[PDB]
Amino acid sequence: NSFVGLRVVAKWSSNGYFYSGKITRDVGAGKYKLLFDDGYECDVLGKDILLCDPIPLDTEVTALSEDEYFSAGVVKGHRKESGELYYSIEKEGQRKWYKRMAVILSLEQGNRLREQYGLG
Amino acid sequence: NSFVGLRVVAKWSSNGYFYSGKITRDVGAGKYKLLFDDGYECDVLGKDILLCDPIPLDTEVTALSEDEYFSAGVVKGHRKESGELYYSIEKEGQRKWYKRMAVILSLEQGNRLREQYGLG
Repeated sequence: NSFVGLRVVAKWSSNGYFYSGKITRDVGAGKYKLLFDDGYECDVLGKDILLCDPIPLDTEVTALSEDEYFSAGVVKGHRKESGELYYSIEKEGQRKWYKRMAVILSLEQGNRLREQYGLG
Repeated sequence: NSFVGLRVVAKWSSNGYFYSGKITRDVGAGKYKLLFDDGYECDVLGKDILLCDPIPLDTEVTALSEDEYFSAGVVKGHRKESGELYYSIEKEGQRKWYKRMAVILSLEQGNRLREQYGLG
């Protein structure tokens, strides 16, 4: 049954990147209302919504530092603690932990996952 | 395209448990030849094949000790090292690492995943 309440990684149209969020409504004809984890909402096409929670091991992602830098990295681990998700991301042979909200996908990285994980 | 070469967790008919393996052939009409990671093969119905690599965070699984004991546990982490998969499994509040081949699903545990992950 129905996609509502599912955690996903969904495209944000203005910038092309995919962000963690939840489907809150099936708006019809292939469209879905999304509440991103930052609290932004919008309608998103099913084809721009990736059914991956968590983002997959061995995936190239975009990691966010606290001073607003970013970089690519490869997911090498997932960890649950106190109900929260953490990613282990490798960059130049070094692994570092990131919170769920510090990991996003560029247009190119999300697009890679569409055939396996998209709701298109 | 085609399911061949996909890593999966598939039911072994005699005992009801699901084991790690790969689809090697589409035998037709919903059936698939499987090469389990131990090297056993058989044909398996798509409905008894779970498209999860790895087995999902927060899933109840069956963990295998080296002296042939087993127990239930909950997946709390995934880790890649040197190309290999490792699970962190929690039992009574304690976490322990297991190799891929030391983690299976009982009939009840695999059956839980069928709606989300089955090829039925």
